[PDB]
Amino acid sequence: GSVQIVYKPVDLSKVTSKCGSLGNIHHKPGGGQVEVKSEKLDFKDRVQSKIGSLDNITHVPGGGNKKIETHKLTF
Amino acid sequence: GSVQIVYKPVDLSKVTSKCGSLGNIHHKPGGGQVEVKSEKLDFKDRVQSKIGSLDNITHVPGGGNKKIETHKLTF
Amino acid sequence: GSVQIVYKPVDLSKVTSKCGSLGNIHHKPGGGQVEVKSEKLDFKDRVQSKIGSLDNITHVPGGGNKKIETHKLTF
Amino acid sequence: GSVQIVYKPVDLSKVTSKCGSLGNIHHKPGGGQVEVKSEKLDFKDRVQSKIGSLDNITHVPGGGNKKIETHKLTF
Amino acid sequence: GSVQIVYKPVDLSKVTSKCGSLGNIHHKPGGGQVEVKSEKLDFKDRVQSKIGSLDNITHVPGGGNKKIETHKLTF
Amino acid sequence: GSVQIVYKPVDLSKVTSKCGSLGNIHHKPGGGQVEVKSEKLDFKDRVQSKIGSLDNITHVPGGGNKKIETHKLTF
Amino acid sequence: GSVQIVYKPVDLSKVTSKCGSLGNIHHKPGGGQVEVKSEKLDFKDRVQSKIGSLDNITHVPGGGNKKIETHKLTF
Amino acid sequence: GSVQIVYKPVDLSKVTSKCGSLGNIHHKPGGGQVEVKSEKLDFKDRVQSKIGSLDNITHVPGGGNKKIETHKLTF
Amino acid sequence: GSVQIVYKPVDLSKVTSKCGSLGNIHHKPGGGQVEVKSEKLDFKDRVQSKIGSLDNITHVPGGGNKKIETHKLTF
Amino acid sequence: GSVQIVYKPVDLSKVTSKCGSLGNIHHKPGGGQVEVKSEKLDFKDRVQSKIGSLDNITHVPGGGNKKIETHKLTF
Amino acid sequence: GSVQIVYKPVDLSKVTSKCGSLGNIHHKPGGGQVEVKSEKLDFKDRVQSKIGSLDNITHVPGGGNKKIETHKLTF
Amino acid sequence: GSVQIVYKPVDLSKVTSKCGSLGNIHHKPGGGQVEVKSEKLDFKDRVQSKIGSLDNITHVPGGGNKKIETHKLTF
Repeated sequence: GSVQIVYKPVDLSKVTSKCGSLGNIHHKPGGGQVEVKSEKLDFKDRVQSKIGSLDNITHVPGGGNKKIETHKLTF
Repeated sequence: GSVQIVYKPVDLSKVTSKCGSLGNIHHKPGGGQVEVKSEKLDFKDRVQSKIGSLDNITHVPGGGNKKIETHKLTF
Repeated sequence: GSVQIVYKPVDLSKVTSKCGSLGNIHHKPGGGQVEVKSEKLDFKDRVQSKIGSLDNITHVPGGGNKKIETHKLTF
Repeated sequence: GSVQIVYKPVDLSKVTSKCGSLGNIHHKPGGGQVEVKSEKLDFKDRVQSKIGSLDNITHVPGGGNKKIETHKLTF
Repeated sequence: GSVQIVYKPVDLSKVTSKCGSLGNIHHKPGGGQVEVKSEKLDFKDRVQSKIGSLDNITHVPGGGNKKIETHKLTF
Repeated sequence: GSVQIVYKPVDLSKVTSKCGSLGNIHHKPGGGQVEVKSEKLDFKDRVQSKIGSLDNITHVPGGGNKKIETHKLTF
Repeated sequence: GSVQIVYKPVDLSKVTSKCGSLGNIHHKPGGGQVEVKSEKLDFKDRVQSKIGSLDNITHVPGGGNKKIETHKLTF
Repeated sequence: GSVQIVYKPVDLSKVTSKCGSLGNIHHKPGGGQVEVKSEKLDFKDRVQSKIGSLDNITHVPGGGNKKIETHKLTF
Repeated sequence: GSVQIVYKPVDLSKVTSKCGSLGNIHHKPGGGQVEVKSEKLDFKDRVQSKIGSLDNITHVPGGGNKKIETHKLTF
Repeated sequence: GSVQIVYKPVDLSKVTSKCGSLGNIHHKPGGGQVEVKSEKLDFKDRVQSKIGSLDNITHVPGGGNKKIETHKLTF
Repeated sequence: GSVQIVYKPVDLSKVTSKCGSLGNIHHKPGGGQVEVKSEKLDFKDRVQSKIGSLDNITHVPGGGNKKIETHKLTF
Repeated sequence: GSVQIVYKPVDLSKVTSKCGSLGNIHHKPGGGQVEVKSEKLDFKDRVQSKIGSLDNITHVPGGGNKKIETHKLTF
């Protein structure tokens, strides 16, 4: 028989932020030492890997708002 | 027989933040030391891995609001 | 029989941010030492890998808002 | 009248060490964080000072034997 | 009247060391962070000072034996 | 009256070392971060000062034996 | 609803002085001595300050009458 | 509704002085001595300051007869 | 909505002074000594300062009558 | 009859002082006030006079030894 | 009859001082005030006079030793 | 009869001073005020006079030693 599919997501949305001031932010890691030694590693699909990282991150987005959507239809 | 599917999510929404001031934030890890040694690792699908990480993070978004949605239809 | 598919996402959305001032941000790593030694690595598909990283990152986007969408229809 | 002083230490002495191997010694300081805050330093005689030092020492003498002697005569 | 002094120390002494091997010695400082804050420094006699040092030392003498002697006569 | 001084130290003394091999010695400082802040310095007599040093030393003498003597006679 | 404010202060007043003579006034300060010692001054807001002053004042107004008035209305 | 503000201060006032003579006024400071010692001064906002003054002053107004009035209305 | 504001200060005021004579005023400072000593003078906003002044002043205004008024309306 | 007078005083004397060091002296008079009121000052023979003085004296002689003698003969 | 006078005073005398150092001496008068009032002065023989002085003296003689003598014979 | 007078004073005397160093002497009068008021000043013989002085004196003689003598004979 006849198959009728209607997919219509409707969105009216606002992700909003107001900040009078961002500042006077201090992040103070002292340099550093790292060592990695390896024989066999076997990564086969979508593998995300961090080994021996010594990461310092400072992230001050004035907004930093995120909107994420996934729309999927399968037949 | 005939199949009729209607998918219509309707969204009217606001994610909001108001701040007079963000500031005077201090973060103080001592530098650092890391060692990793490996023989055999076997990651086969979507594996997310951190080994021996020494990560310092400072994250001060003025907003930082998140809106996340998933819409999925399957036949 | 006849198959009719209608896919029509409708979106009116705003990711917005107002900041009066971004400033006086200090991030203070002093260099460093890194060593990596390897024999066999076997990365086969979509593998993302970081080994022995010593990353200092400073990121101050005036906005930094993100809107991400994925739309998929499969038959 | 007569004063006679005779002084005579006689020393036969041996300070000895034997070691088969001085090795596989690891000194791996994990970093550190130090802060000092002051009004005045006002150092007027024979002051020895360290302020905010973060000093690492590794000392592996193959012998490291010490012999110390003092002879003093006063009249 | 007569004063006679005889001062005659006699020394036979040996400071000795035997080592089969000095090695495989690692000194690997993980960095570090130091801060010092002051108004005045006012150093007026024989002051020895270190301010804010971050000093690494590796000292592996094959012998490193020490002999110290002092002889003093005062009249 | 007569003053007679006779001063005769006699020394046969040996500071001696054997090492079969010096080697495979690693000195690997992971950097570092130092800050010093002041208004005035006022150093007036015999002052020894180090400010903000970041000093790495490696010292591997094949002998490194020391013998020190002082002889003083005062009238 | 309707709001009516009527503010009507009425002032009929006299500040009066009669003097047969203002005079034969002697101010003869006998000199003086003042000493002040300090490390730092750190003035951050609205200070009215006098430090170590030795100030002589003679003030002889013939009338010197003072009238001070304030009228304030807020809505 | 209708807002009506009427502000009508009425002032008839006299500050009056009668003096038969202003005079024969002597101000004769016997000198003086002042000393001030400091290291740093850090004035950041609206400071009115006098340091180490030896200020003499004579003020003989014939009237000297001040009237001060504000009138403020705010909406 | 409908507003009215009416402001009508009516002032008939007089500062009056009668003096038979202004005179025979002597200001005779016997000198003086001032010393002021400092390292740094950081003045950052609206600062009024006097340092080490030896200031003599004389005033003999014939009237010196003062009338000060301020009229302020804000909406 | 015949008169014989012999006047022969003999003086052998020493006025001595030994000082290692003279110093660190402050004389800081706090000002002062004097008034003296008189009619007639008839001074007729050998008068030494001070009237209404305000005198300050500082006297630090390295020796300051005084020897005074008087020898008088009358017939 | 015959008059014989012998007047023969004999002096061998020493006024002595030894000083290692004179110094660091301070005199700081705080001004002062003096008034003197008289009708008549009538000084008739050998008068020494001071009237109304305000005198400051600093006197630091490296010796300042004094030897004073009078030798008088009258007939 | 015959008059024989012999006046023969014999003097061998020394005023001595030894100083290793003269220095660092400070004299700083803060002014002062003097007034003197008189009608008639009749001074008739050997008068020494000071009226209304305001004198500052600094005297640092390297020796400043004084030897004073008076020798008088009358018949």
